[PDB]
Amino acid sequence: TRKPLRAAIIGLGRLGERHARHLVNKIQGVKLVAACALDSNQLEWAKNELGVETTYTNYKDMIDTENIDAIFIVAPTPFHPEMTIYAMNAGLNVFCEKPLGLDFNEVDEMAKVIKSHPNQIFQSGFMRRYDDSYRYAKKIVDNGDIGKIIYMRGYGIDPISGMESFTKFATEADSGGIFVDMNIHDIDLIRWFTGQDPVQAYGLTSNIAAPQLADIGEFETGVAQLKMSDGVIATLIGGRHAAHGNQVELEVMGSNGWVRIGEHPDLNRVTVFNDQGVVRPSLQSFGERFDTAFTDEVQDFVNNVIVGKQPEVTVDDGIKALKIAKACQQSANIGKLVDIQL
Amino acid sequence: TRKPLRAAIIGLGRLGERHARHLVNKIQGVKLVAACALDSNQLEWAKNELGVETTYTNYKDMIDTENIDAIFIVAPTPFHPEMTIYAMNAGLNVFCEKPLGLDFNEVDEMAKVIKSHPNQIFQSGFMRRYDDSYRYAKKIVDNGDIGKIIYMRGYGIDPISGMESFTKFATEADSGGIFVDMNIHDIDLIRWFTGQDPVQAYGLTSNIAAPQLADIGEFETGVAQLKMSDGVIATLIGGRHAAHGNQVELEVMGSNGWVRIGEHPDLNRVTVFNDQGVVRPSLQSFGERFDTAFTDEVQDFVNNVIVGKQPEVTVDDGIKALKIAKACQQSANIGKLVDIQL
Amino acid sequence: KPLRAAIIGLGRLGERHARHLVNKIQGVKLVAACALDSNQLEWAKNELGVETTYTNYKDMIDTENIDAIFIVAPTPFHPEMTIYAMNAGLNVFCEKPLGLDFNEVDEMAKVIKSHPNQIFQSGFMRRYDDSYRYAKKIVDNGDIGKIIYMRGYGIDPISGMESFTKFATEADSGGIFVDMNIHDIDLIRWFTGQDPVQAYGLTSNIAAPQLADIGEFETGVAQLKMSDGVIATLIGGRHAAHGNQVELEVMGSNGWVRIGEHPDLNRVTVFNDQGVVRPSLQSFGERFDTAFTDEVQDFVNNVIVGKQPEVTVDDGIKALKIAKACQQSANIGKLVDIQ
Amino acid sequence: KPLRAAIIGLGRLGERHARHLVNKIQGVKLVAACALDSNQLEWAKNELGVETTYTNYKDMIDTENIDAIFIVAPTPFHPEMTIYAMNAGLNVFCEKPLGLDFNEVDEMAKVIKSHPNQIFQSGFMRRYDDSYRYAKKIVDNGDIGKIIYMRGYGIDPISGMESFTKFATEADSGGIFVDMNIHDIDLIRWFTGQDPVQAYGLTSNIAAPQLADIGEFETGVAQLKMSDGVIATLIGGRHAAHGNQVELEVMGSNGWVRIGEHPDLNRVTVFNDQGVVRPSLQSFGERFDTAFTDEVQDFVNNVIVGKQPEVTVDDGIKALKIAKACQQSANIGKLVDIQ
Ligand SMILES: NC(=O)c1ccc[n+]([C@@H]2O[C@H](COP(=O)([O-])OP(=O)(O)OC[C@H]3O[C@@H](n4cnc5c(N)ncnc54)[C@H](O)[C@@H]3O)[C@@H](O)[C@H]2O)c1
Ligand SMILES: NC(=O)c1ccc[n+]([C@@H]2O[C@H](COP(=O)([O-])OP(=O)(O)OC[C@H]3O[C@@H](n4cnc5c(N)ncnc54)[C@H](O)[C@@H]3O)[C@@H](O)[C@H]2O)c1
Ligand SMILES: NC(=O)c1ccc[n+]([C@@H]2O[C@H](COP(=O)([O-])OP(=O)(O)OC[C@H]3O[C@@H](n4cnc5c(N)ncnc54)[C@H](O)[C@@H]3O)[C@@H](O)[C@H]2O)c1
Ligand SMILES: NC(=O)c1ccc[n+]([C@@H]2O[C@H](COP(=O)([O-])OP(=O)(O)OC[C@H]3O[C@@H](n4cnc5c(N)ncnc54)[C@H](O)[C@@H]3O)[C@@H](O)[C@H]2O)c1
Ligand SMILES: [Cl-]
Repeated sequence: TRKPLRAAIIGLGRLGERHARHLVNKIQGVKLVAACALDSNQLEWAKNELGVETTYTNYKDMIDTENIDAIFIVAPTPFHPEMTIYAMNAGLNVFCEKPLGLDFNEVDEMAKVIKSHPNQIFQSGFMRRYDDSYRYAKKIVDNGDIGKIIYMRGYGIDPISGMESFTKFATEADSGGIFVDMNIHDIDLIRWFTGQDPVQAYGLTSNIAAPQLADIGEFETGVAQLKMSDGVIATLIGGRHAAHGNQVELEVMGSNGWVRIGEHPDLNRVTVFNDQGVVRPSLQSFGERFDTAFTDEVQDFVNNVIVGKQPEVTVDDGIKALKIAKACQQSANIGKLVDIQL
Repeated sequence: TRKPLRAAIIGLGRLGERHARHLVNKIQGVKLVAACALDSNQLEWAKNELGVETTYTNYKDMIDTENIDAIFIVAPTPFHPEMTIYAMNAGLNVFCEKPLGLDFNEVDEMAKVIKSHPNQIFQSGFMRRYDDSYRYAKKIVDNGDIGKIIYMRGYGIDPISGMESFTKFATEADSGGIFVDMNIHDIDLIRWFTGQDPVQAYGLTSNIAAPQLADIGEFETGVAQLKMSDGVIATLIGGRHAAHGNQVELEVMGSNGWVRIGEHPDLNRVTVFNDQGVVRPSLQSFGERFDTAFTDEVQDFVNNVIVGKQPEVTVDDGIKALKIAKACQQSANIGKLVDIQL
Repeated sequence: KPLRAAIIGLGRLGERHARHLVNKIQGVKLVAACALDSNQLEWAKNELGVETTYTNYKDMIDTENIDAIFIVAPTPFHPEMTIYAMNAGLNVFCEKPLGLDFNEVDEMAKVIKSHPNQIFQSGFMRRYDDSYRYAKKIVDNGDIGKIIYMRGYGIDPISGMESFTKFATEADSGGIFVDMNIHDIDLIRWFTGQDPVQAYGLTSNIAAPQLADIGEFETGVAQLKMSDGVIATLIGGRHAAHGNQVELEVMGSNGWVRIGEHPDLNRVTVFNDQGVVRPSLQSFGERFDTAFTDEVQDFVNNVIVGKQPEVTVDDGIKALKIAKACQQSANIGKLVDIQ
Repeated sequence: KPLRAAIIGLGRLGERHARHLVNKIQGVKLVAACALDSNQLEWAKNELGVETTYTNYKDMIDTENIDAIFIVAPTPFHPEMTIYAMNAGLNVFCEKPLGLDFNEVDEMAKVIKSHPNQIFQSGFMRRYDDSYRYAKKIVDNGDIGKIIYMRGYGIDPISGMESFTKFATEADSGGIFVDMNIHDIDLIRWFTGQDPVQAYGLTSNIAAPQLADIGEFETGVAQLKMSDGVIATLIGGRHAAHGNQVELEVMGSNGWVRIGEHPDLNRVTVFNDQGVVRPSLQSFGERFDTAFTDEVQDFVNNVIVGKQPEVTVDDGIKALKIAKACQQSANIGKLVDIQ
């Protein structure tokens, strides 16, 4: 029927490889013709196992050489602004993973380049908005079935088994810290659910569970309490040392009923009875938890390019969530309350 | 204020010791004066730990020597009829544990002796009727909150840790088989909930989990299906080899809703997170599960003796439950459907 | 080179299968569609881009250039459609059950057996379900010891009653055991590696007394004796208030597993005046959607690679004979010995 | 030989303590009762068999032959009722909290210390609860590793709003943190062995704007920095739809425990048009009935043997200070340092 979109991908790591698989196997109206990474094994895997034509170690070279309509940026956070700016100037439609970046000026310039190319689609990586459970809860809230929102609590905690791959991820490039890396999703959800902005942050951090993270300037746990512009209160917890699995939980406490999303991170529909009692095995990664969400958001992006429609989640939503996460980290660093400026 | 009832107990085993503890510590308007057991150490325990005045190895000696208003028979099932008859004839009020007996001839004579002493209270031991949860579900059903009952499922499975204490219990005396020992409780519950009687039984037995039980003529598992007098269908499962704990479960499946009682045998209100996932520790015995019900039923008996009122659960209820149980056992042994007449 | 495929039937499950074929399945193109409904065919042509539509399935097989056919028409037509396609060289995916008439199913199996270069696959999708596979891996590893007892539930929500009544008046459903429990029967055989030797069936119409007029039963409860000493219970029903209950309990000598104990819709827990609430799934389609996609993908891959599926025609016959033995037991009011 | 006992207060909790004293507690006789309500006093004399009833507690103490007294009167009377009883050479069980005014509690604590032959026990019943003790056992054994974070919830159902509104118009509750989270603070102090050094509190009246008219807050949320690096959250509330939520999460370095994640009424699972439902507890009393019994039994035992309870007066004072810091933090819109 219609000519499929020609696409390229930067990054083939923890999330990169999942996006690449979906891009080849699951996404309609797209052909992944080029891949870029600094790891030679990942590039060989992209070529031989996935059937991607051309591989690159230089992303600028790829954009300069390849005939592509859209690009997927799944490289580390510090590279996001420069990679996006380069692709936007080349005339490309951009899907960039969260966060937008780390430096405020680098993000602002990125935002300026995006706004100057309105004919090109820019989409961020807040996948939890596409997840069926979060949507279902949002629909309940929008219906008035829990009254007015009083309080929201967000958990985002990786399991102990993920300490090796996170360390590599954080050693090789700045992640922005626990609040920026873990809590940013929850920050967007709170903004989405309430329609309000945080005006004050109290952040506390911890290395009790993993003291060796101090060596690389990381905190194992980040706990933040937020005050919103409308009176709603919030707690955010990011962590890396859960024993059961990947905990991703959102609690929305209303004036007339509550909802809890992902109270237990159940793997499947199987209840196990053993010498421990009654067990529910848990999901061990964010990727297995949000696999469908990752697929649906990317399909949405491809559809956005074809139709010529910008995503509901704006650049400003990415900036605001980043500034808030930074504020929580600032609060912990300085040991003071931080009034959020947006 | 008023003279307490003077009571005695026969048997201080798995259930006897719990009854004796409640009788000294929890039950009001009663004083445990004497105890009878064949175990010397159990009798010493009654004197030294509980403060019981006198001890006996012969129950007839105790009944003919002690000044008592009431007796508690927690001796093995075969001794129930002869102990009840002797105690009834001595003017005593009798609380006898379930079941009434094993031989239909012995139980008939026992029932006749109880009928001939209408001024003396007799009470069986179907404690589940006193349990808070079963009562709650019975109220739900009676209010019509599940519509009309169509199906019921009763599970009564001991944990693997109880295998040693059961073998002791079943080698020293005839327990009456798995359907009589385990499933009798659910039979009573089904009769209670429906107001109907079973007309047909299909029973099947298993020694897969423990083949050594055949050496004492016992079956590890007994599964029975029942046709009720007004349409209802029921399944009963008695077992002795669960890994998680003591499973005691009742499902009432209606035309406009269901209820499940004790779907999981949760020990307490603690949820555990470990390398297994999300865990709920389980109850390990019938005595821990039904501790309150055991207390409440004995208190009801004591009140019944004082006020001069026969309990709701009649002798007829015990006979029928025993008959239906033995019909399930017969069905399994003869490999045929058994039509029940009550 | 993608497979050229046709579909017969665009109903409750037919529309779902056709969607997957177009949107999710790799190595295939849905070239043609056949149904008796004009609206369903227009939906297939407009919304799914199906090139050609037919009311006559035989005319479709004889006109279209196709490699595979998906049979999602009513059960009675399964044998003759499978037979016609097999004799025309096609690869066949046929939905459960194989059929109702034992002779037609034997004739059906004969046509399958005489075309060994052609793939035939049935629709036991629960074997592809992530949860069932997980439990099957647990049992195989010896994590629950030996199986002693299994319990299978298949109960539809009240909302489906008015839908089912209209269908069961005009057509033969095969009965409550055949319709609601055949999946559970296959699962028991799969998990145990053994066959039922005896069956006790009971039926009920307490929840829907109006079904007695159309020779149907609202509830069927069956107790089964396995060849190795394992005991099973099957329940089929049509009057659950909470939603679609599909449950398997596998009781072992050293551990139990339960599959779909509660038919949880998603990961949202609700707190309201009723207490603490988990919303439930309302149809088999929503529950086993991924399974429906995976089995169909498996079939496509089987045709391409030229490999017959694990589940045989014999598996489909046996599960049907077992289900019918349960219905017979209830109807004659007697124990039925199975072989 | 039983201890002769009296009770002051027969309201929401007093009525419960009185019943346990008569029906369940061993080694104690409830001889006298004092309240400002005729109906309550008459209920004590008729349904419980209490000999003498009073409307003045001073008259009761000065007349009755008693060894112990239970103070379940309103909080403003706690300091003066304890001092009056301690001076009378009496063993005192006093409900939470010790008081609302720091000067009155300071004087109260000084009197308690000067009578060391008399037992003083407070009302932190959660330390007697089976579930909290089981979780405390896990934490102590090192079965969750090192504590990193803890979260305490105490939320009353909407049904309880009416009785609270009329009460808080009449008397000072001490604020949402003092009234709803004091148990949780003690629990955190008990589980960690550490003390908070800093508090950030925020309040809300979104659910009940009418409470701002009487200087009350419907919801309070606090974050606490503990002295050795542990982080904690406290939430008190009065507008839950499902029932009484009382929950404690202990997040560790190698495992977590959650106590009372759902406030389950019993062991019954309900299946209806809304899905799978667990009915919830509606009050703190029904949730902690056994805890109330066991602590009062422990007090009686303490008086018999002559052993002071593990929970000290400094525990009740510290917990109160911490809760007040949370309230103050919200009221002034600033962080509060705690010493
Ligand atoms: N949405 C989510 O829940 C989610 C989850 C995980 C990661 N992410 C984001 O996705 C991005 C990638 O995360 P990850 O975990 O896959 O990282 P990773 O460490 O696993 O992999 C990084 C990849 O980027 C490539 N790369 C690094 N520098 C490059 C360079 N300058 N030029 C070209 N390629 C380069 C590497 O070869 C590697 O394949 C991060 O920005 C992260 O914030 C989002
Ligand atoms: N209500 C229930 O849920 C329930 C549960 C378990 C047992 N029971 C019933 O309780 C009875 C005993 O149960 P148990 O598990 O404690 O058995 P047990 O073997 O543990 O204890 C039996 C006790 O009776 C004493 N005894 C045996 N023969 C005696 C004799 N002839 N004269 C005097 N004393 C004698 C023994 O010394 C022993 O202490 C059984 O009849 C059983 O059916 C009921
Ligand atoms: N795997 C499962 O759990 C499962 C679930 C539901 C149904 N099924 C099976 O799928 C089949 C269809 O089920 P359904 O619920 O979709 O039925 P349905 O009534 O909803 O749909 C039947 C479809 O077949 C078409 N059709 C009927 N007769 C035809 C004919 N002679 N020629 C061509 N087309 C014809 C109709 O137009 C209709 O579109 C049944 O055989 C059933 O056994 C399996
Ligand atoms: N342990 C807990 O979790 C918990 C829970 C609720 C209440 N409490 C505490 O218990 C105390 C009472 O609580 P409540 O809810 O039962 O109060 P309430 O209002 O329901 O009852 C007060 C009772 O005290 C009596 N009373 C009032 N003034 C008196 C006076 N000056 N002299 C003699 N009697 C007097 C009244 O007659 C009434 O019976 C409070 O101080 C409260 O802080 C503790
Ligand atoms: Cl938004």
